This record gives sequence, structure tokens and C-alpha cells, in this order.
Amino acid sequence: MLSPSEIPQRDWFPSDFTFGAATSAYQIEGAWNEDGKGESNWDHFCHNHPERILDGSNSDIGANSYHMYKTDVRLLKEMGMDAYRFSISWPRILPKGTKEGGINPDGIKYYRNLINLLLENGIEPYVTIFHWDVPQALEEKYGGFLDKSHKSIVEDYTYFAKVCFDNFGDKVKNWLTFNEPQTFTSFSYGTGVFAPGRCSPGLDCAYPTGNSLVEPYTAGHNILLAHAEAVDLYNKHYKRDDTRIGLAFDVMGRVPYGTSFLDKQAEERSWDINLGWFLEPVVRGDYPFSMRSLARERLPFFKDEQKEKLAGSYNMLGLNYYTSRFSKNIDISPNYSPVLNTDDAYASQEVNGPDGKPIGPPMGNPWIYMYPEGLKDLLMIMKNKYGNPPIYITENGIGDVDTKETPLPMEAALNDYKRLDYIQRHIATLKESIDLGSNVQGYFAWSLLDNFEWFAGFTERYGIVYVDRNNNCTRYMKESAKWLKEFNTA
Amino acid sequence: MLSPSEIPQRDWFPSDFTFGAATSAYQIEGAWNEDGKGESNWDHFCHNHPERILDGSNSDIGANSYHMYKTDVRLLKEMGMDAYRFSISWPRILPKGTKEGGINPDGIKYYRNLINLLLENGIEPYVTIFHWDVPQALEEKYGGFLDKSHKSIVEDYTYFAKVCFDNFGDKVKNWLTFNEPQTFTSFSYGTGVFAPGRCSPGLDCAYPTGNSLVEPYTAGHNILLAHAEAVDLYNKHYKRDDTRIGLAFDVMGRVPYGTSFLDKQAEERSWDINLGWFLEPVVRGDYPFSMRSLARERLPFFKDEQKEKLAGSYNMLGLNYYTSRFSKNIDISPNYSPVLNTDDAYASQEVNGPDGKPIGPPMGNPWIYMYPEGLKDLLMIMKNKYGNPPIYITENGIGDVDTKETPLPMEAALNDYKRLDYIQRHIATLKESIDLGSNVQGYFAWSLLDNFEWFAGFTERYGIVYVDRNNNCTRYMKESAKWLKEFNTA
Ligand SMILES: O=[N+]([O-])c1ccc(S[C@@H]2O[C@H](CO)[C@@H](O)[C@H](O)[C@H]2O)cc1
Ligand SMILES: O=[N+]([O-])c1ccc(S[C@@H]2O[C@H](CO)[C@@H](O)[C@H](O)[C@H]2O)cc1
Repeated sequence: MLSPSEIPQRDWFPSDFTFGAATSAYQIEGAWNEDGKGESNWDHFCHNHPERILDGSNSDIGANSYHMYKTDVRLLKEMGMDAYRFSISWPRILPKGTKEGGINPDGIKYYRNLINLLLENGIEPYVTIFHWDVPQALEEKYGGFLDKSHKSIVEDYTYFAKVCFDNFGDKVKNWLTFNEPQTFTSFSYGTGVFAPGRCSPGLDCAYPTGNSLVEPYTAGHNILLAHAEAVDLYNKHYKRDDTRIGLAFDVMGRVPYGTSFLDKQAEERSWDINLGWFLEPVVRGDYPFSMRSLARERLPFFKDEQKEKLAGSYNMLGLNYYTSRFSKNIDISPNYSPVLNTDDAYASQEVNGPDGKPIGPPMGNPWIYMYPEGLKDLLMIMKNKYGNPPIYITENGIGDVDTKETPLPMEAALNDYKRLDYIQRHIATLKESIDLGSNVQGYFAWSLLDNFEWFAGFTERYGIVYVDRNNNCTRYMKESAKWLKEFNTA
Repeated sequence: MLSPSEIPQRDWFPSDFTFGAATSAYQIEGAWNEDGKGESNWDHFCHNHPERILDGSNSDIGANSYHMYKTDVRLLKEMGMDAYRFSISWPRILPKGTKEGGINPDGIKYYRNLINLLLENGIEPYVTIFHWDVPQALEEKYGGFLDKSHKSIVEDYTYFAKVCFDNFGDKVKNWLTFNEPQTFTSFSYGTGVFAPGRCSPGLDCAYPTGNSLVEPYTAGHNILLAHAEAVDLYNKHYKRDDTRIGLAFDVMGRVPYGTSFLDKQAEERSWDINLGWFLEPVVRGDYPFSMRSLARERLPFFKDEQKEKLAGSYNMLGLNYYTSRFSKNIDISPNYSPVLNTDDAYASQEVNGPDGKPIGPPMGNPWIYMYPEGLKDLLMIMKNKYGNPPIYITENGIGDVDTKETPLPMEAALNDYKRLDYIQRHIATLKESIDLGSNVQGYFAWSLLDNFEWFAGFTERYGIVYVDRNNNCTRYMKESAKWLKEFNTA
């Protein structure tokens, strides 16, 4: 428990610093088939394979923010947030996913109203163009980001970005092309736990007929090409002195398992395959050496024209930080054979150190362990190794477990002191990091709202605002939310 | 030019610290076919391909130390040296290279007399068992260290090692199984510049029917297996509290070419492929990750019983230091394709930095540039990453160029102030390194005598003592030698 002289204060951090909360379309919008919205990959996945989501639920309603957005802004204003990060639904804007299919007027209106309302209350909008919701039409036509032609998906995504620039560019000054490329590719086509549900034969997912060692890279390579085409388009027709564009990386901190230098090497291969995978190409135009040396031919190459577009394609970078892991070395030998794309790093990511203890206290769900130190390590790598570009912690928080056999009574849910302590500790390390020369610019608490947690369904509540599903999704502030309120209000 | 107060004094190092000079059998011995000595790979190479040595010479006489050894010890005593490092001629001991062939009595006698004489003058002998001189009989029988079975050469070397332990074990308290494995394998089977003269088709060497991307590793792997087997035998039937055994690595310091982090990575792959190649295996029982990930299947795997034998097989380690290089990154791509085994490091070793200036001033020959800092960097890596074992700089010095076109007059030859300066500087860094916690134990000036410089023939003089080839190889102390004399006597 933090002492008083230790609780973050707003006068720490300059006036520029922005504080806000974040959400993602499919996770909170609901109205999956209303006002012309086209079906998405997740609509498709949840409806055809509820056994694949922990509690057999879907997000046909989610937090119902499509109809309750006005309330969301109200809560944001009341908390005194500076910004709000949300994503746009590709299929709600382009039902068929293509330029051919046409632009859905109702989709444009919804985001238009939200953006205007946000700005009216002094809340700066940070827009995530793509947050895993792929138009099923594009998925059936060519597998989406699996597009073997590496063209279709790029042209389509680009247009989708264009439409967004065309209708929201005048009000939006902060764009994020993609969210968590690594999580998306590794989970959708590696362990098949996400959206499509594909994985290598022998593995356990809905469609075990893919190749966990190849598809994640194929998809990731297309995303990168798409990113480039998009930023090139943004900089040539929409960029303004006061507007910025980038993308957000998912990343866990990596600490050497033991004292051996072999683990130090394992740690580096880990940062490389998790963060470097997508970060290095947007900064220098190619993948990390370790990956090219290990994944070999399974990692596509970029033409020279592509290398140019990629390198330096951002004005800011988003970082989604939740935990860390101990990286333990795995030697190269004729025995060991990678199974998942992530095993190409020749290192196991342990939760418990050699002393049998967890890297940090368990926050409740099956993977979040508190280790704010890891967020400092990350900010120092961005500063000393990667040009120290503007950083935004676009995601950070924990998920309070709430199941059938172990229901979370509302009163407990609102007294999320564990979440409060977590948020505060990380905010503090940013103040530390800034003084250490980090170029961090803002912090977004992940989940303004309790919502659909992908394959976890509604078994976890990540919001700072509670959402009562038993009474038409009416929201209530938790202590974390209340603390954030006085923090921005003091 | 080095000022006084900066010039190293003997009282700077502990009384424990040892100082000496070094040589190698083929390079000085001579009497290539006397008293039953068997033909070696170099006898064979020089006699059949005089065009492959700069001045078309051989070492049939060399410094004729086989007949003048008594004089060599005298010089050593006069200089007040603590030790003398020399190597034994495998074919002079085992004419046919095998146990079957028998032991040559005269060969035993020569080394026996030398060792006794050395000890009589208080000079401790550091014996290098193998210094590139492979019996031609084995070379012809199965290609020597190219032995595809990874059995014959290991078995024959071990016996050779045994014979040495049997006849000199009682007097010798310091053994070195191999000398510069890297230089030997890379030059003999990589560039084909050494002994056998083998290289890949497409390259230029005596026998371009080999494979520069494989044979060096094959030979290196056998050497390692051989080393392990020799030390195991030593430790079980010969080791004594006061006796030690190890090997000597050739190694150039590596400095990042530029500021990009990519060069830092290139630097590490360089230390790895140069030093790590043989060092890591004797310290932890296996080649470094980088190499296994880059040379792939071209680098043989060690059994488990072999990993155990290899790990820890040494009580001390020898280091041969001459210069350093800037390591410049090379990306993996469909264009670049390694040709030489050393290319597997994906890094060019530049002599001049980004500013067009050499890493250090030139010492005369085609490759020695003065960079004492590199030695410090090397001793720090040994101290911090590899267990900080007792280290001996078994080689260090420069080569005064003396050709037919630009001959070096004896007067200039003796006034080797450039060498003296160079020797003094490195001895100082040793003192700096000790103060930084290095476990260095002694220093050996490379070349007590001017001698045959392999493919360079007699175009370079490395000795601290001059050898007049026009007057029966009579020796004269150069200024460097004289300085070393007063250094040890104060
Ligand atoms: O180990 N894991 O199973 C896992 C690791 C990272 C993430 S990223 C993060 O996961 C949140 C919780 O599932 C979700 O709300 C956001 O959309 C995402 O950015 C998801 C799941
Ligand atoms: O790049 N090169 O040309 C080169 C580098 C290192 C060495 S090692 C050293 O080379 C000396 C002169 O070639 C010789 O006297 C000794 O036997 C060896 O230890 C030989 C040649």
C-alpha cells in the first residue's frame, strides 16, 4: 500500500501531459447489425464458435456504447480526462469492407457525433483506426490480412483509412493505424485463440488447418505494408502541423531469468520478437536481426520502395503495458523445434523467477502480474535505442475476475483498490521516467468501461467505470475512477 | 611517444606476475628433416607451393633453433625473463603421427634438453603442444583436422598429448593444448592462405576444391573434441596442484563502426565468431548462440558427454592480442550470401572508422594497427562475462617489414623504437586492467626471435632479438630486448 507522500499528484507532470481512458469498438459498441453495419470477423467467430469464448457470450450488445455514447462522454468529462482513445469499426463504416460496397452514412454519423461531443467537452480524441475488427466480407474474399497477394488487403485498408481521414480528419489530430499487431497476429493465427481461430494441425483451436509458424508473419507483414501505405497517404494529403499519426504496440517487460549471460541474450531475443517485430520496421524499414536469423524464410522481405515508406512512418508511438516476464534461454539443437511463431525467440517467458516467486504480485486474472519496473525498462529502451520518439501509454490496467462459480459482488467490484494501487504505481514510474529523459507524453487507463474481453467473454472487468448488465448497462464509478477524478481535478 | 612516469616499471605488477617471450616450432626450429623428424603440413605446403608464400621461402632452416637452442636460453636469461613459451613439433616426436609409427628418441631428447636448460636458468616453461604443425602422414591418411569421422584425429592428438605428458610432465607445470584455433581453421580451410591451402571453388588458393563455409567448422570442431579429450586425460593421470593446462585464443578487439545500435549488435556477433567460437565451448560446453543461429547445420553439434568434458576444461587461458577493428553491421537479405566462414557473422571488420581514420596508428605490416584500448576491452569481457579466469597474454608485438625491394638495414632493424613503444603501451594497459579487477597473470612478447612468418615468409621481423640470416643466424638484441632486460632487472 502506497504512502501519502508517494501517491501521484497532478502537479508532477507538465501541463502538456494528457490523461485519459481507452476502449475498442467491438468491445463496447454493441448494435452489431444495426444501421447498416456489416458483419465482422468477431461477430462471425463468436456466433459460430461460442465454445471458444470462456463463457459462451458475444458482444452483440457489449457495453452498448453505440446507443449510450453520450453517457460515456459525460463520465469522461466528470473525471476531468484530457483525452479519450477509442477505435472505429471498419465494417460499420464499410459494410462490405471495400470502396465498391460503399460508405455507410449511419456509421459516419455515429463517429462524427462522438468526436464533436468529445471536443465540445474539451476531450481530445485519439482514434484507433483498426482494433481487430475485420470486415467478414474481406475475410471471406481473401482471408483479410492473410491476403497472399499482399495487395488487396493493403488497398482496402488504405481506402478505409482514407474514408476516416476524409470524414474525421478535420477534427481528429491524433491517429493510430493499428492496435497490438503482435497480439493480433500471434493470437489469431498462432494459438488461434482469437477471431479467425486458426492454428497448426495438432494444436487446439477452431480451425487447426493453418500454420502457426507462418501465418502470423504473413498477417503481420501485410499489416506493416498497410501501415506504410496509410501513413504515406496521411502525410501527403491530411497531415497538419498540429496532427500526429502512429500505431500502438503490445509489450511485456523482459527480465533475465538467471544470472547467466545466456539469459541476457534470451531477454534480447524476447524484446525483439515481441516489440521489435513491428517497432523496428516502422523505425528502420526492416525486421530485427534476431528474427531474420531465426525465422529465416518464414519472415517475408520488403522491397526497397517498401523499406522507404516504412522507415520513420510515425510522429508518435503508442505502448500498451500490462506486465513482464522472465526470459529463460533455450539453446539451438537438433532436439527443440518451434511450434508457435513466438517460440522462434528461443526463450521461454516465465512468470516465476529461479527462486520460485512471481516477477510481481498477481493482479487477479490468468496473466497480469504487477511489475511497474518493467514499464521503466521499456521507456528506457525507446529512449536509448529507438530515437526516443513521443510515447503514449495507450493502455494499462487490470481485469477483476467475475464468473458464475465465483461472481464478483457489485460492492466489491466498485472497491477496486487493487486496480487503484496498480494505476497509481504505474503513473508514478512515468514521473520517474520523464525525469530520466523519457519522452512519455500521456497515459490512458485501459477500459473506461467494463466490456467484452475477447475469448474471456465477460469473465473479467477491466473498466474504471462499472457496467451493470442486469440494469441496461448503466455505468457506475469505481474508486479507481473516483481517484482519477480528483487527480485531474485537484 | 610515451613520457617517463608513464613507462611501465616492474614494480607495478605483483612479484607473482610473469614475463617472457614466445616462439613456435615450425617458425624457429629448422632442421626440417633431421634426426628422423617427420614431414609436416607446412614442410609439404612450402615445398610444393612456394608461390603461395610472399617471397617464395620456407623454414627448412628458420632460426635454426634446433641446433642453437642453448643460445636462445642464454638470451632469455640475460633479459631476465620469468618464462618462455614454445611449441613442440608433433612430427618431430611422432614421425608418422601415430602411436604405430613410434616415438622418435631424438625428438624427445631435444625438448628434454631444452626444458632442463630452461629450468636450470630459472625460466619456467610454457609449452604449446600444437602450433599448426600437423604430421603430413595424418594429413594424407584422413585430412588431419578435416577428419569427417571426428574420431581419428581426436584419438591421434590425444596420444600425441599423452606422449608429451609422459616425457615432460614431471618438469612442465604449464600446458597449452592449442594455439589460435580460429586463425588456424579460418586460414587453412577458409581463405586457403595457410598450410593445406584449401578454399571453396571460385576462390583463389592452392586447392580450391574444399568448402570455406564448412571445413573451417569441421576442423574447429575436431580441435575442440581433441582439446577436451587431452585435458580429461591430463586431469586424470597428470595434473598436480601446481600444474595448469589450457589453450590460447587469437583475438582482435571489436569496436562498433558507428553510432547505430545495429553496429553494437555487429560488434557482439564479431566477438562471438572470433573469440566465442572456441572460448564459449570450453567455458560452458557449447558454441555461442549467434553462430548456431547463423552457420546453422554447417556447425556440428556436440553430444552430451562431450559438452561435460568441454565445459571447464582449463585452469588458465591464453590470449593472443595484436589489434582491433570496427565492426559494421550487414543485414540479412536475399542479396548477401556468405562466402567465407567468417562471413557468417554478418559484419565487416573495418580498419578505418566512419571518419576515414584508422582505429589506431599502423605498425608497418598489412594488418597490425595499434589500439591498446582493445586489450582492456578484451580483459573486461573475460572478467565480467566469462568468469574472470587467470589470463596470460601469450602473444603481443609487431612485425618490422624487410623485403627485397625495401630491405631493412640491420641498424634500423635493431632500433625498433616503434615496437618498443608498442610493447610498453600494452604492458601499461595490463596494469590498468589489473586495477580494474582483471585476473591477468603474465605477458609474453611475441617473438623472442625474428623467424619464418608463415605465408609472409621472411618479409617481416617480429623478434625482440635480431637473427642475421647472412651469418649463420647469429642473434643480436634489439632496443626492445634491451629495454625488457632492464625492466626485469631493477
Ligand atoms: O495473455 N493474454 O492472454 C493476453 C495478453 C495481452 C493482451 S492485450 C489487451 O487485453 C485486454 C484484456 O483481454 C483487452 O481488453 C485489450 O483489448 C487488449 O489490448 C490480451 C491477452
Ligand atoms: O591477418 N593476418 O595476416 C594475421 C593475423 C594474425 C596472425 S597470428 C601470429 O602471426 C605472426 C606473424 O604472421 C606469427 O609470428 C605467429 O605464428 C602468429 O601467432 C597471423 C596473420
